[PDB]
Amino acid sequence: MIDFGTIATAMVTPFDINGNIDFAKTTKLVNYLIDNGTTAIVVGGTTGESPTLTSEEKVALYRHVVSVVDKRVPVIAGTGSNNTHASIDLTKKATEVGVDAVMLVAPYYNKPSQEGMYQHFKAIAESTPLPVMLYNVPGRSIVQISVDTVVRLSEIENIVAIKDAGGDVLTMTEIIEKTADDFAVYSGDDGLTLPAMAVGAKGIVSVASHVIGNEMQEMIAAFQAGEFKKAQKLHQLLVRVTDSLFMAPSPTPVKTALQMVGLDVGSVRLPLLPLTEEERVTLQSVMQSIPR
Amino acid sequence: MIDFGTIATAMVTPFDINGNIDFAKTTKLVNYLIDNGTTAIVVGGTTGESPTLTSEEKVALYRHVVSVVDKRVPVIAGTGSNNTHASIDLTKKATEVGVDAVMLVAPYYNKPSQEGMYQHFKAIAESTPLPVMLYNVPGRSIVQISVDTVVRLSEIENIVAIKDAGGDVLTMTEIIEKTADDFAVYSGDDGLTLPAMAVGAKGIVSVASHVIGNEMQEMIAAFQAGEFKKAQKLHQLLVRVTDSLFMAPSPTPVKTALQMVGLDVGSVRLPLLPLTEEERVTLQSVMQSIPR
Amino acid sequence: MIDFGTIATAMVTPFDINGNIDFAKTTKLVNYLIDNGTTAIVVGGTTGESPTLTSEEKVALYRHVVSVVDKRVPVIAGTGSNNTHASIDLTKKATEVGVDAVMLVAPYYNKPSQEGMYQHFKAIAESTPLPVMLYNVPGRSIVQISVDTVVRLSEIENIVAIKDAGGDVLTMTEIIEKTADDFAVYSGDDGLTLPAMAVGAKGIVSVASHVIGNEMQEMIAAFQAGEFKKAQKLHQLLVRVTDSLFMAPSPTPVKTALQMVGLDVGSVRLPLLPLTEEERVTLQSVMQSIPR
Amino acid sequence: MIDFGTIATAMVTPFDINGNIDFAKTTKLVNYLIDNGTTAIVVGGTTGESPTLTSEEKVALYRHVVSVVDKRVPVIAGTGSNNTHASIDLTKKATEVGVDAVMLVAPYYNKPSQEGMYQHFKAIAESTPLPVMLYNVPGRSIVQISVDTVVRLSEIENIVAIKDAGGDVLTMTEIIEKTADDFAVYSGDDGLTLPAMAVGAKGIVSVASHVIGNEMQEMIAAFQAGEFKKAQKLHQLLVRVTDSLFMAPSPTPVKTALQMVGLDVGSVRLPLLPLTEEERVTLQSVMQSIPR
Ligand code: NA
Ligand code: NA
Ligand code: NA
Ligand code: NA
Repeated sequence: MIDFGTIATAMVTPFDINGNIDFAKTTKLVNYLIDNGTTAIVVGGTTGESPTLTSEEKVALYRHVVSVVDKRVPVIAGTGSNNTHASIDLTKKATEVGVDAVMLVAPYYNKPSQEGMYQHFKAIAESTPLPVMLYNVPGRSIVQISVDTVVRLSEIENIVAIKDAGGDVLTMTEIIEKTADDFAVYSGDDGLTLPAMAVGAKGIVSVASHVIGNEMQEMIAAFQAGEFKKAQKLHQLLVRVTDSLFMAPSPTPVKTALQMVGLDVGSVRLPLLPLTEEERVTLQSVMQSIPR
Repeated sequence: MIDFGTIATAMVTPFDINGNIDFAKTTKLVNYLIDNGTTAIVVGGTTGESPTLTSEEKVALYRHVVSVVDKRVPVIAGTGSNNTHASIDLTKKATEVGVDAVMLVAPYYNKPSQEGMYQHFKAIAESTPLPVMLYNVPGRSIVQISVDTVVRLSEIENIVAIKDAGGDVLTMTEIIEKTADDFAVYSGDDGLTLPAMAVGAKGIVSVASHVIGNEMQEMIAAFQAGEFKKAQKLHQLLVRVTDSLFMAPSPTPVKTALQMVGLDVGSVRLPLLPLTEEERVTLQSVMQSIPR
Repeated sequence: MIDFGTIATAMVTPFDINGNIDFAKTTKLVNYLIDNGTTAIVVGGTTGESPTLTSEEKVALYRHVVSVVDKRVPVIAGTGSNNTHASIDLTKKATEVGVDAVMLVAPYYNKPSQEGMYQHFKAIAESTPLPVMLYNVPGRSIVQISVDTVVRLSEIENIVAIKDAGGDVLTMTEIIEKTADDFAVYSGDDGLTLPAMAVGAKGIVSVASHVIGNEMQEMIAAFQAGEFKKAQKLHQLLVRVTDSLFMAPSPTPVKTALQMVGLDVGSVRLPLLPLTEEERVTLQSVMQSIPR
Repeated sequence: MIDFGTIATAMVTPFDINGNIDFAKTTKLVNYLIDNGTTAIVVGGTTGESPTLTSEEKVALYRHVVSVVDKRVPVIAGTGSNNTHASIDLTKKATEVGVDAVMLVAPYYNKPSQEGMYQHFKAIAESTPLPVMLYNVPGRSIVQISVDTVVRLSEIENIVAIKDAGGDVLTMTEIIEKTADDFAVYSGDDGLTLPAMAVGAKGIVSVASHVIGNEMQEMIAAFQAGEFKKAQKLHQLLVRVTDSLFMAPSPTPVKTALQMVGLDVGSVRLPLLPLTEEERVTLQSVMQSIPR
């Protein structure tokens, strides 16, 4: 059974001055994340700006990350969209370039039923030997993958995990209870890392780990040890930092926070925009508040 | 400038048994629409399953419809997605196959800010000489194009209309008030046609016009002639039929309805699914209730 | 069948400098309403601060408004609360002081089921021979009285109307269709007056009629005569004025607006507060924008 | 500093066959709760059907529970309503019958602003020497007590705690952090007990402790010890039992569940209704699945 560990990081896609994928900065960010508590890398997720990458950018980004990671941590490619056939296609291409797993988002915009989503995820899972991580995100796709739906899908052999960004640790709980023990439930919301884990989540698919990966690993280890007060103080920092990373449409704030800590990964592609001066000042304060 | 009339139809995209575009059936549907109360055709919109069409299928569909329509009513291509650069490229290709305008949805899934959407729509609008219709649809894209953003964009000369599927005639009211008279505000919810026109909407971008376009046309004319009891009875029919067309994810029910009235336009692409038998029966009862 | 006409006003309750009911200002306000387009007066509704009136004060206010009105318009007492047996006692007491109807709100806070509300409204309506108006207001009670529950209740002989503050003219449409012709449907949202009447609503239970009741009447008459452009201009005034009356918890803004136009009805009881200076300045500007 | 312990229970109010307060059953319920993990009793809260009790009934219920409890655990009287003046009055009466604290709900139905709530809670807190627990319940009152409002109120000497039934452990986190260490933050949702305590909540104000208080106590002792396997297992039980308790308007399900475990506390007052035979069967099956 593939193990993504306790912190999968949904990596940003570094862009150069022309907005193209900056491959050399990508290498640098990949090694930095692996050195700072990242235990698996989700490439070309929401946070990697999957909406504005082309299919061929995605494939090349996947290829390059696989090569740089060199099997040090699992590489999960965000291949699902709201088009089942295009999702199968991009999943085949990801597999061909050696990724370890695919992450498949709930179809956004076209609002499929539970049965539609069942068939969509079933057909994408069936097209690859790779492990599949479902990605529940009603705050962007509107629909939710219902508990019953996730459970039906978990019975498929290569559907092994869910990244639940639904904000609800009680639906998480119910998924944990109703699926086999080898079905890994991850939080998809940084601030819920600690409470999700309290109820049995395996960990977090993270954005905040770009800047506080080590603190998050410390938090998690403290909690598992029963060191509640130490875990709570770090949870407080996690929640505060997470809030500042979503003051504006993600991933611009985290791309900006990274620039502020010495790791320039470029800007973002339209329709996302650079932070304003005032947004930047607000963010820099929060960044400057992190214990060094 | 351009006049879309009172009923723009968001045409379905007819598919054959294998999901391929059925261009001969598209011909029959276009002519059917134009002779049943449609005054402008929106090709490749949400209802046309734009999410599951490739960019190449979109242009081919735009070209076919332009050619069949033969200038009898305006052809509006659904070229916008949540990717600004891609939207520019598709918009250019639609302009070169001779569409009369483009429609641009609020970017879904990536949750841009008001300023981000301002820049997205301006960039697309400045890439074409064609008239542009904005498409506000928070029930699919989550974000709303705020009134102030709409008004800002309406000051751009080739941004000429909005399809407001926000379900709120008070925001449509405020848009009407705050924009110049040459900016046309359309309802994007069939059931709200009558109350939207009551507050000064130009008309409806319709789904139900695929099966009750003539009743809709009579409704609008009754209203405008001060025949309120007649307008109200047609409105009740319009509301009832629209409800039944949204009992499963659109446009499966309208494609099924079309088949029930002799115009078989095939089925839908994953992640959408055909109606179940139980669903088919409930829909057939509603169709049989339409006064013939 | 009792008739409330086109504009029932949810009258504010004038308070003196100590927060007590001001009987002289109540008289003055009633006479003012009747001369300024109000066809029926809802006394002790939400806008009358029913939550902070004692039971004895409500009945005293009913009694006073009845004597002042002297059968010139129907008097509807807001007797319903979230406690069915208290609502029965208060309804009987209102019946004894000679009101013409009672209005019964969907129970707030305790979240009853559809069947609980059915029984709640049934038992109160049986406690009196007077006409009963239901009041649907999900943005205060959370629950909504479903269409089917409204229909079931409309078959009760003395349940004759509904004030529908659900903000949705399509559910109003559906209530209109499914209930008998002698069941009157009112918008409970001023800005929706015109679009609700477009779909067959009887009129508005209004707040804005305290300051623009004459314009409201002209709008309704313009509309009914098919003078659409005139209706629309006044509709725009209605919406703009209504919005300013809801920028702070109601009814403080409408009480302040009344003071501004020379009819001082005092302030509000805790937990409501007077407008801040900045709020006042902003409301004063909208009030100065009403054409005189 | 008053200490409500980890499980405050919002006690149901036992009624006799006539709907009147059953004082003998209240005694039995109180002694049962105290012997089954309850560390503080909230009397006449939501679950105690505060909306259907008269002011006289509440005071008699408060006085009786005070006598029975006999200082064994703190007695918290649910004296706040949406009327500040009435709340001051009832708070004074509860203080006189010897309760240890009062719980003040966010005003429902009238939708006060943050400053309005601030003045409301401040004026009630000033009127009593007793400790005050705030109660945030936006799922019943619609408005939320903002984090900044709670922080301001926590600075008042006798405002010492909040029952946060907001469903969001991230706002709880922020309240914990921004308030002093002697301000206790309780969850008001049973299913969130563990995740809320993981982030720093002192405990739960519970409904399910009526029928699984011993299991919740065990779950909490396991969690505080750091035995997450036993805690997660009792957490699953708690989530499932809680869900079965809110399948119809509360407290009818927990009153029925009580009867099922042999402590009949009668039925509920309109607008609430007994469970159907069907609901009773479904509930009974969940009650049967609790390891005995
Ligand atoms: Na499991
Ligand atoms: Na305009
Ligand atoms: Na009717
Ligand atoms: Na604190």
